[PDB]
Formats: sequence, structure tokens, C-alpha cells
Amino acid sequence: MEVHAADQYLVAPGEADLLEVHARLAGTGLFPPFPPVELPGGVGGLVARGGFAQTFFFPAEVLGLTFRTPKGRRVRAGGVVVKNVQGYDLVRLFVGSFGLLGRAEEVVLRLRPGRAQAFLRRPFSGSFPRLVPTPRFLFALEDEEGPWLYAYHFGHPKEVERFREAFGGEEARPLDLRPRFPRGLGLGEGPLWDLRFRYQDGGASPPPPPAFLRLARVL
Amino acid sequence: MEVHAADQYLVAPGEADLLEVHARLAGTGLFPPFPPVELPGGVGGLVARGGFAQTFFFPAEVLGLTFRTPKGRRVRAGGVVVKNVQGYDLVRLFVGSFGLLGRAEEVVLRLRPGRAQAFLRRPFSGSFPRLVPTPRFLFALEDEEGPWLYAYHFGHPKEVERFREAFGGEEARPLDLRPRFPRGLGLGEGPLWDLRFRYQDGGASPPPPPAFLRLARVL
Repeated sequence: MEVHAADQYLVAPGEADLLEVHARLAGTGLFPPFPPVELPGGVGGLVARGGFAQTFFFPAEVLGLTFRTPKGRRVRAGGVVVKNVQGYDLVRLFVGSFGLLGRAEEVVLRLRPGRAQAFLRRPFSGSFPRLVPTPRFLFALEDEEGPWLYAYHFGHPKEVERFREAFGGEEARPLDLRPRFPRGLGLGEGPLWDLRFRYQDGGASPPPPPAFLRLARVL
Repeated sequence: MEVHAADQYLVAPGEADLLEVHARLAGTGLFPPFPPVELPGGVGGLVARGGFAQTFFFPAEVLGLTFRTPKGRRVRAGGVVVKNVQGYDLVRLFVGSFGLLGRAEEVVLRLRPGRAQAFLRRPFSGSFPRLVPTPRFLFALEDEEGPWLYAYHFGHPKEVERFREAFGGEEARPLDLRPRFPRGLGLGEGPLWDLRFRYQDGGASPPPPPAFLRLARVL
């Protein structure tokens, strides 16, 4: 993969692992649009699902991508160094398409700056709290010891310190949840959930609207 | 149109004029995702072009929309909570499609709160400046006198005040540019331009990528 530190963006293969990306950004002061949590599908799958644990609008963090349609056609979308007169949003079309349009072979993601970072966890209480400052990522996970509210944030040491003081809990190390979703990260009443979905091992993919089913046949 | 003040969103027919939306919201403390400038096509046209004068990601400000395809079908997309399981972004697909996918019959836009606003202009220097704080909208327009840099911002009274301080210039009133673009707001070497396009009366529409031409045939 390619880390464009100065321009704050990353170029990586769809098959790149989420922790693989975090490992590569170690000490760079740059952060990807996802927490230190490994999930089935890697970067490509994450993009296809429209992100994980975000408290922000994820699609805008995807600057470009190249995907392979279920028919074998290569489609390039967006870009950084080269781009057409814009419009015709092929990037957002793919983001959140859950694999219906094929798999991402390459993804270009925006990276955000941060002098400090904190990945914390604390006992869950039913609903997601409104923290201040709002962490960039928030999600719940049941560890069999009860639910756990996880939060990941980065930015100025002052905002992060502020985050720690508002959240409390304990420091958490990078998680690898692939072992708990062997049949795939689908949707359902599973042990993991964020502001958008509740995930379940082998759960079904969300139902696409008629229009999407139609366009997917000709892409 | 229907103003859902408490939920901070607006439902408007595609033909609603940009200035009628502003008049409808004047005094509500809520602002639409466009400045006080009338442009050919109304809100539907604005959405089709992917926004006007924004310094932010415009597509995210569009929560839903209903369009009639060239073949006659009508497809309802998005809809803040309750549409489908957040995925398959038909909304962003339409935003910035320039009419290629059909006409917007209805648009659902997010409204942003603000206790103060400022619409100002100053002689354009030849390139867009990096302002601090950065205004929500910025564009350049030529008049008999010459090119003018226009900026529109809203939000916290102290934020807007600081903007007025850094930007300088003079107070500007709502503009109606339909008379200057009677043949439509297309692309070209015209008298109006923002961070994404340079507009021209009766100008051409941007060229769609192959993938877009393909799915346009269906849906």
C-alpha cells in the first residue's frame, strides 16, 4: 500500500487488513477512517459495508477506488492525482453497496491528523451515550462478561486527554473479531453493533432497492 | 414545501426556487445547503448539479430524493431513518448526475442551525483564498465592474462575527442569476464559478464516465 503522508491519504488493495493498515500508519501521526479492529473482508469489505463504528459521514472519506464488477469489468471511480470534471459519483455508488457491485481491488482513503490517540472500553449501559468531545468511533461488543462500549479517538493531545476524562474506562488493545464472524460479518442480533447496524455471524446482507438491483446487472 | 423544523430537514418539490426556500426559512434559525442565490433549475437542478458554491461535501446534506427516470419510472431514495437498512446509496448516485438519470421531483435536505449569518463580497484577486474560519459557501461572479468574490456563512454569532472580520469586503444582498443564464446553467467560460465548476449560459453538461452511461439505460 502507499502512504501519502504529506497529502494525508492512503492507497491500498481491497484485500489489505484493517490492522495491517493501522500497523503501517504507526508513528506517522495519520489515522484511517476506521478503528483498530479487524473485521472480515479487510479494507475492501469495510468500504463495501459503508464503514464500521463511525460517528461521522464515512463515504466522504473514500476518495477513490477501483472495483471489479460481478461480470469481470474493471471500474475506476474518483481519484486524487487525476480526476475528470467531477459529478457522476461512482465512489459513493460503491460505498455501502455490500458486494452487490463486485469487490474493490484498490481503495483510496483520506487520512486524518492526530498528535494523540486513545482506544478505550467500559461497561455498556444499553444505549450509546452522547460524549463530549464526540469520539471518531464508537461501538458495542459483548465479551460474554457483559456488553462493552468501545470508543476510539484521535487528534490534539488536549482533545484526547479531554476524551479520556469524559469516557473513563480502560485502555484497550487492537481487536481481531474475525474469529467471531467465521461465516461473515452480516446483519442480525449479534454481539456487535454501531450507530448503523447490529452485526451477526452469517447474517444476511441488507436488501437492495429495486433500482440498485437493476443497475448492478449492467455495470 | 414542508419544513420539518424540529427534525431539521426540508421536503421540497424539485421545482422549488432557491430563494423561495430561503424566504420560507428566513427567521427560523435553520439554513439550507445553498447560499441566497437563485440559479436555473430550482432545488432539483441544484441537487442534480451536486450543489453550488459549497466548501464542504454537499452530497451528505441531501437526505433523500425522488426522481423520474428518462424511461418513466419513479424511484424514491434515502429518507432520514426508514428507507431500508442504510446501504445502496441511490441518493448520492443521483446527486451530481446532471439530469442524466432523470429529473428530481422531490428533494429532502438537511437544514443546519444558525443564530447569525453573513453574505459578503469583495474584489476577486484571481484565485480563491484559504479563509479562516472557512465560510460554508464561496464563489466568484463577474459584473460590469469586474470579478467579485462572494462568501456566505452562518452559525454561532461569534463565528460569523470573526468571519466578517477576516473576509472584510462589503455586505451583499440575495442574487437572482436566472436572467444571466436563460439557456440554463451549464459548464463553460462564463461569468460565474465556484470551487468545482465554471458556469456558462447554455453550456454543456459534463461528460459521464462509461459506468454511468451504462446504468443510465436501466433503472
